[PDB]
This record gives sequence, structure tokens and C-alpha cells, in this order.
Amino acid sequence: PTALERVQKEGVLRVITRNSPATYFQDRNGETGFEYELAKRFAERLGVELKIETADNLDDLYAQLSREGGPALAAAGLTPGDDASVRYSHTYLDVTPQIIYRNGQQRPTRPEDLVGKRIMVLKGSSHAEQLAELKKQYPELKYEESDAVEVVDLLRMVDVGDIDLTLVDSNELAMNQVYFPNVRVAFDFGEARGLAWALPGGDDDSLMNEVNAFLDQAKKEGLLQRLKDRYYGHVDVLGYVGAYTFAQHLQQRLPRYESHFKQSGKQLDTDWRLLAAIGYQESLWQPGATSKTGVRGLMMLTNRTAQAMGVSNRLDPKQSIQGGSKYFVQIRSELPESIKEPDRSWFALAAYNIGGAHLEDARKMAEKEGLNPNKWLDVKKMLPRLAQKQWYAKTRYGYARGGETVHFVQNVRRYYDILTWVTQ
Ligand SMILES: CC[C@H](C)[C@H](N)C(=O)O
Repeated sequence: PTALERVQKEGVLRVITRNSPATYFQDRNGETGFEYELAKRFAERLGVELKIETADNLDDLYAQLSREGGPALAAAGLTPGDDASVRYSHTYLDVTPQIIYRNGQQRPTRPEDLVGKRIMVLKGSSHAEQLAELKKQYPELKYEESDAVEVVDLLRMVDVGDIDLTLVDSNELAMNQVYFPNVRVAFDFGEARGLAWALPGGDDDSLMNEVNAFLDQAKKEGLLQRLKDRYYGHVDVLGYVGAYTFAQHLQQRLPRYESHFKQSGKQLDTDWRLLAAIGYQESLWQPGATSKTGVRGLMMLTNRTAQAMGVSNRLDPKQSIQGGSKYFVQIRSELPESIKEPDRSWFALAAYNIGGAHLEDARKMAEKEGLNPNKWLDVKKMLPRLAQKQWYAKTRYGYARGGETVHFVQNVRRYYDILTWVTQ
């Protein structure tokens, strides 16, 4: 039976990956990861179940792949390795290895500067191999390979000054930037290269052909780009300053209010990280925060909402978290029965910012356009229109800043993702 026929026969596609939020992550809310979502799509294309294995490290990852009866493929942000014990699919993401340093230290600008530093990379990585190449040229270059850490750990070490430098791909630095406020790109070390899935060595090309056809379909429909934005887009969407500032706020601000968020979350069957995400978007986790628009405190409440909720002080963190949390749940509960989770929460987020009246208008508008008013992706196309006259003059409630409401829901969902992917 071909590699491809065997997968169909078993009704399972076995995938091996790295223990990493970038690749595969287990949370109470389900499974996420750039590679997980991409592979899950592959399995479903083939009409089979996805079964995920995580390796201990990169050497063990490649060793399992060549192992008889092992996984069909590795999906793990791999950079192509002549070792015909392993083969590689077409590439699916353009990334750049980048030398990483700690802000407030001498920035190395060229490979020469890598000499005489404390450097660590993952044992078995293409990054390790790059440094072996440079060592050939510069015989006194020192660095260490480790099989007992992952990429998140290498960046922590640079962040707190445990080591001077590391070397990682630019996608994963972007992803991690929101955890490590001091980490910065020293320079791009080596040129841009594509990530590839790896398959066992040999001449059976039945599954490889399907992987390539699938990845090429993925680039046709923007799937790879959507997945990139979600996991790797943090610095691009929130801006550089937003990225490292969040890392700082996560470190400095959140631990003061984490326990209130959890307590509000438990008593309301609502994920506390979703509540924390709203607090970040509203006030950047600052209890004293006031606007000059009639909203104040950590969850940014109006006086009216504060009183309805039993809040006697909006600048009290605990009370602001409780009232804004109850309020979000209230809004979400009042939504029409027809809106199912997960959309229901994203609708509730929009209503938190714009109110149910304008949100109704966006729902009515989607309906007028032959879209589905209970689907978030549909209504989200309608929200920016509330700010345009050809549209809002035809609405009950008129002009609203719906583009801002879109921004609100995206950011919160991103902050939510970020808080979910935290490791310790
Ligand atoms: C952590 C190193 C990563 C996985 C790199 N792209 C490699 O293939 O080795």
C-alpha cells in the first residue's frame, strides 16, 4: 500500500511536531498552533483524523520520522536540512533567521561580532548549523547547543540576561515579542528561506504529492497568510511599540489584577483571559485610567453601568473587573438565541464597544445583503459601513464608528490568544 493509501486505510494522519505555541498548543479551550491548524486542514482534505505527537527535541523529532510505523510527516516550522533519510515538501512561509540581543547592550551588527558572546541555540536546529558554518570561518566563535530547552526559553534567557544572544526565525521572534520586553533583533543572520514539512526518506511520492498540492492550494486561498497573521502577526498588527509594551504590561501590571479576573471568570463560567483581554484593550490594565468621554477604570465603565452592577468605585480594580465582567456576560446573554458560540462572544465584544442598537443595524444590514446575521465574519464586514452615509442613512440608529468596533474585537481576540499561549 502507498504512503497515501495507508493513511486512508487507517483513517488517521500521524503528525509529529514541537512542544511550542507556534506549532501545537493544548489549552482547556482546545488546540491551536500554526502547524496544528495547517495539518488539521490537511487531514480533513484527506478525510482522515489528525493525530498529533510532540517530540522531546529536534533530533528525536527526525528520528521518529524515519522510525518504522512512526508519523507520516513533521509539521514544526522546519527549515530544509542531502540526508535522504528525510525529505521536504514545497515551502509554505518565508522567514529570516535573526540574531537576538537584549535592549541596553551593545548591538552586534555583523557575524564578526558574534565572537566572545554567551550564545545558545536548540541542538539539532538549522540555526545550530549556521553557527557551525561561521565557526569554520571564525575558529574562536563559541556557542552552545541544547536539547533540553525550546525557542521560548532561549528568548527568556536573552530577556533576563542569562545569555547574550540567540538565533531564531523571525516569525517566532514576532510571536514571542509580546512576552519579552527587552528582546530585540540585532540583525538578520543569513537570507530568507521557506519553512517545509518533512517526510521520511525514499521514493514513495504519493503523500508528498498531496502535501504539495495542499500547500499550493493554501497559498491560492490565503490560508497561510491568515494563519501567519494570527500566530506571527503580533508586531505587524499592534506595531513594534505595542508589542514590547504589552510584554512589559504583562510582566508589570497584570499580576496585580490576575486574581480578580480569575474570580470574576469562575463565577461567570467565562474564560478569565477573555476578561483580561478586554481590560487591556480598555485601559492597558490601569485601574486609575480615566478617559474624557465618560468611561473610567480598568474595564472602562460608564457611571450608569457602574451603578447597575453594584460598583461604588470604578477606580477600584476588583470592582471594575467584576462589573465589566458581569456586564459582558449580560450583553452576551441578551443576544438573540440564533447566535451560536464561538461567534456569540465576538458579537458580545462588539456590543460591549458599540452597544446592541448599532450592532442590530449591522445585523440587519448583513441580512439585507444576503449574508448571515448570526455569523461574526459576515457582520464584521457590515460594521465599518455604519460610518458611511450611503449606508447609515438607511439605518434606524444611524452613524456609528464601526471601523473602531472591528479594531476592538480583533485586538481583544489577539490579546486573548496571547494570554492563552503564555507558558511558564
Ligand atoms: C528551532 C529551530 C527551527 C525549527 C528551525 N527552523 C529548524 O528547522 O531547525
